[PDB]
Amino acid sequence: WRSPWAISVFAFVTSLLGIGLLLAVIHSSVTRQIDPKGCRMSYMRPSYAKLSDFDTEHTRLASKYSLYLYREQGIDHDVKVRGVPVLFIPGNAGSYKQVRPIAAEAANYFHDVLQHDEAALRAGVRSLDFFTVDFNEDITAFHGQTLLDQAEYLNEAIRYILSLYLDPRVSERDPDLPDPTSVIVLGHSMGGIVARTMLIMPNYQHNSINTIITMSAPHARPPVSFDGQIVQTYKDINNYWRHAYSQKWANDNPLWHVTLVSIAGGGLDTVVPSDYASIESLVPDTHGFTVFTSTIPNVWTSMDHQAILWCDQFRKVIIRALFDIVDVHRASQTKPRAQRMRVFKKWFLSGMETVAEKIAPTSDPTTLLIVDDKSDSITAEGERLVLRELGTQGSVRAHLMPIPPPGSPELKRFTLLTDTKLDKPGENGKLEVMFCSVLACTNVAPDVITLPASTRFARFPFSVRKEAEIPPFSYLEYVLDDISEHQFVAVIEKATIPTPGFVIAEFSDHSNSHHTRHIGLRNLLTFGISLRLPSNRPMMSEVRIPSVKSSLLAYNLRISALECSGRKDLFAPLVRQYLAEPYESKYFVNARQAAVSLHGVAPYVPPPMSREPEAEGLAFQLWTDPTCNSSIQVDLTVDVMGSLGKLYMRYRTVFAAFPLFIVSLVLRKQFQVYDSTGSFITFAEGLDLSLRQSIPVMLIVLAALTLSTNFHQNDLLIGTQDPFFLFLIPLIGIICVGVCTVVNYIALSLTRLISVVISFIGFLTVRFGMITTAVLLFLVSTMIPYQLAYLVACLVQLGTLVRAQRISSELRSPANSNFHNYVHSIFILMLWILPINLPTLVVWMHNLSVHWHHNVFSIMPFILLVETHTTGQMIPRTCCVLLRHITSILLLSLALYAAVYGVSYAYTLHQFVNLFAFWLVMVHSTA
Ligand SMILES: CCCCCCCC/C=C/CCCCCCCC(=O)O[C@H](COC(=O)CCCCCCCCCCCCCCC)COP(=O)(O)OC[C@H](N)C(=O)O
Ligand SMILES: CCCCCCCC/C=C\CCCCCCCC(=O)O[C@H](COC(=O)CCCCCCCCCCCCCCC)COP(=O)(O)OC[C@H](N)C(=O)O
Ligand SMILES: CC(C)CCC[C@@H](C)[C@H]1CC[C@H]2[C@@H]3CC=C4C[C@@H](OC(=O)CCC(=O)O)CC[C@]4(C)[C@H]3CC[C@]12C
Ligand SMILES: CC(C)CCC[C@@H](C)[C@H]1CC[C@H]2[C@@H]3CC=C4C[C@@H](OC(=O)CCC(=O)O)CC[C@]4(C)[C@H]3CC[C@]12C
Ligand SMILES: CC(C)CCC[C@@H](C)[C@H]1CC[C@H]2[C@@H]3CC=C4C[C@@H](OC(=O)CCC(=O)O)CC[C@]4(C)[C@H]3CC[C@]12C
Repeated sequence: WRSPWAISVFAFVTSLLGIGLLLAVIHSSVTRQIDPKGCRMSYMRPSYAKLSDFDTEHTRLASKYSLYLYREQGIDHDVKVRGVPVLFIPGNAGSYKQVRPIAAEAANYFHDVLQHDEAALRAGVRSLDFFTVDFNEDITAFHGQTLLDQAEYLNEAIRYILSLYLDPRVSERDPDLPDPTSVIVLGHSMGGIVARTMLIMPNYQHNSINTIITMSAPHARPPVSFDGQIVQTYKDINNYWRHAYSQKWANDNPLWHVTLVSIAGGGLDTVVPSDYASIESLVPDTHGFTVFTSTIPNVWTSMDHQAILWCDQFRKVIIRALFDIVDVHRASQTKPRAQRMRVFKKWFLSGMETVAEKIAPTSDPTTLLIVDDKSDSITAEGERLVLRELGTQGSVRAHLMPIPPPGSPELKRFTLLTDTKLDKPGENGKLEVMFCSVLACTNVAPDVITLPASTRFARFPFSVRKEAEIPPFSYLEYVLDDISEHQFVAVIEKATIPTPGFVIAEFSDHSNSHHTRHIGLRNLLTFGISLRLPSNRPMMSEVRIPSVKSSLLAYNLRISALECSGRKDLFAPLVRQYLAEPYESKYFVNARQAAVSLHGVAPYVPPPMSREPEAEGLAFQLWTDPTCNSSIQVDLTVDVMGSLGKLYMRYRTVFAAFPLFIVSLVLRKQFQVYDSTGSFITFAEGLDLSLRQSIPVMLIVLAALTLSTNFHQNDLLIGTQDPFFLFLIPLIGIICVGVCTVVNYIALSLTRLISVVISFIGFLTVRFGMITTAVLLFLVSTMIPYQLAYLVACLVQLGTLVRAQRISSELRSPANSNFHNYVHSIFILMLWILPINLPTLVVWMHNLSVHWHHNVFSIMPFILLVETHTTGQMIPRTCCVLLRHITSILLLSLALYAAVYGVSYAYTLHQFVNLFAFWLVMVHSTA
């Protein structure tokens, strides 16, 4: 007799190391390598007007959903549309009220700044009208039908909206303005998936949507694979986007005038891996980009799932970008696609990305410099301009630096960096940088890169108190080949009183300023990297480590002091960590120590298609005072504990199905021991025996399968075919031996607790004092979602397990120990399909509040086995070798299938365990 409670020293240590690593991964993911939170709360006056003219006549889903139009209180006094239509699709468990901050800032900007502008009104800027959908806090990620129903409802609403702009009592707008044929769709979370689904739906108007701006939307892969329909919808929307853009002829492309910008909140986003927000595999760079929120200028901060919609810093950047893509003189109320893309690139991207277009070199001359005929400001070639303060000469004066000749073999770059705002043409301010050919001068202001302000008192690139926001530094950068036509670069001081300021401008050879360190990941993970930048270094220097591409490894960056002899630094050192492929850039103001966590190659997303030739891996860009005549040292080491929590977000769904592979192997061992020796061993005796051979060999075979134009290559197993991460198979295997052991002990404790309560109550009433199985089966077969029928079965198998345990304690017979063991093993298998089947219960219950074959074949095999155990029968021991073989093969196939296809096709695991349960029913029927 072995108590069901006993554990072997080998299986306890293996189980505790697994529970110990799951507590380390979770802790190091909540505490280590965490980004700073610079999000500032947004304050607004909210009002929503229900558009109830839309009804069951326009869609049968109108009884279920509603459409509301945001009206900011004090700026909006009628439910009348005067501007361009914008729809916010809320995400999973999201409200229509989450549109509160974005709509409010758009209302307050037109009221305070734009209505007064006559050029902006003339060119076609009108207010934006923000419509929002109440999806009754539906959970789209777990029910595929709900996502499709929402897309159909919104395609109708886009038709009903555009119809309110043709109506005089609900429209108040000018009459030369074409009637709107497009709505701008902003989707948070799964609302960016509902937005793309609409374009593939049968009820979609041809040119209804042109611009989709999604916040934290998982475009690459489904967050959860519990629902099959979600897995197929993604395969249809993802395929539609990739086949459309594959088309050579733009006429064939149905998505030519469409633009998708996928914004992501980065690390602080725990609900959706920001790696799944990447559109690189679906949209060409011409038609969209994925930008993290750390690269966005005027934000420079990672945001949590909800913070993306409620930040004050982010609410300002999206409303400014939208009011620069809108034209009421065009049917679709938007600028053409290539213009829409440049506006999104200037407002959301840094400017140092290589997709940006500098327009000022070839821009027409804007100024007439005649005060440079006198030869007083021209300076020596190779002479770097440094203006420690401005206007010490008491007059508007100039400092003119010659553009070197095009004969340069190396690449050479002009870089200017001034804290002071450069002036735009037609304005007067302290500084004006212009490329002047001899006389004709083009202001370079349109091309200014705003960098966070690194000053000795700065800790963060973002400030959560608006009063303390250090005005951003201006930066200019230009490859010489582009600026060669112009002869000089003139920094004109227009200041006339001594004033705080700094302009350091210099032309640097690319070699001297650019460094690449080629060290293997294995060498960098053992020795780190140290790089001394020489004292005679260009103001901007750029180290690139091509090896660091993974999102699973985190490093620490320690930059040396840069103490200056004599005078102090004009600015503190600024580091920009960045990746080319997913537009994730990070800025460390006044760098000393920095945590390098990057969103690079990611476990299960489509393969990165950039195949960039030289720009790959991680690069840090360092800006320091170049007049300090002192060297700086750069150190990059690996963070072992912080890198382990990087695993928690990427594999926070492999515990739905990988813990099933362990159960199948243990059950297989139990069944083969039973058939050979006639004793059905306990789940803990099955783990010790299985952990000695079958769990190790099957973990070695899954590693072998990994090492053995298709965008679904990374969907199986651990998601990566890189030989470096094969260690993830044992970490995912040993965390499961621990979770699959605890669950065994929890089930045993639950059985014991229920037994003692039934005893206590029997004591309570004793001293002081078949039909149900048939009814439940009838109810379970008839009229309920099969997922609830599975949950009641699991409750009837707990009843059999309690009635088996009590008989086993009272008799202590060999065969009564056989049944308690077998029922526990079957109940333990069933408890592991609940993770995949429990979510459809939540949707059914909450959608029934609003009054809203497969249903039989899927639960009957399990309804029969739970009933053939309420009769006390033990599986007949198992033509004999062939029968025991089928049992084994069927339980080994389940283990292998649950490891390979359980992250992407987890829903199928319910229908594989059904097959096994039917096999058990047939084996029961044999004897
Ligand atoms: C032995 C087998 C297992 C036992 C039975 C099964 C128990 C659990 C099974 C799993 C399936 C059901 C639960 C699914 C999780 C739902 C997550 C969720 O809805 O929540 C997000 C976000 O919440 C999270 O990130 C979850 C973190 C805690 C997870 C705890 C899970 C429990 C696991 C431990 C179980 C231990 C069991 C051992 C034995 C008992 C909120 O979306 P939100 O940000 O609001 O809206 C988006 C946004 N505003 C927008 O607008 O779009
Ligand atoms: C194999 C390698 C990869 C797999 C291993 C790990 C994958 C995960 C596997 C399974 C999922 C585990 C279920 C949920 C865990 C994660 C919860 C979590 O991280 O969600 C926090 C909340 O975290 C907590 O508050 C801790 C509680 C977690 C569970 C602790 C017990 C675990 C029980 C396990 C059983 C042990 C029993 C053994 C007995 C000895 C929400 O994001 P939060 O940080 O609060 O946001 C703050 C904000 N955004 C911010 O900016 O900082
Ligand atoms: C249910 C929750 C608390 C999950 C955590 C489970 C384990 C981490 C702990 C709690 C239950 C414990 C077990 C409960 C009962 C037993 C059997 C007990 O001895 C027996 O009754 C069997 C006879 C024998 O040991 O030879 C020895 C300790 C042990 C293995 C305990 C070892 C430590 C265990 C596995
Ligand atoms: C501990 C043992 C018994 C098993 C572990 C349970 C897992 C099945 C749970 C634990 C953590 C859960 C995850 C925690 C949070 C999320 C985010 C959330 O993602 C969504 O699909 C909705 C978010 C959105 O897209 O808006 C809900 C599913 C998911 C992946 C959960 C799926 C189910 C998981 C993997
Ligand atoms: C919410 C989670 C933690 C589940 C725990 C609650 C249920 C699973 C409980 C509620 C009622 C219980 C049932 C109430 C009565 C019985 C009869 C009992 O057997 C008898 O009829 C008496 C004979 C005997 O106990 O020896 C076996 C357990 C069972 C099915 C119980 C199994 C556990 C049940 C379903």
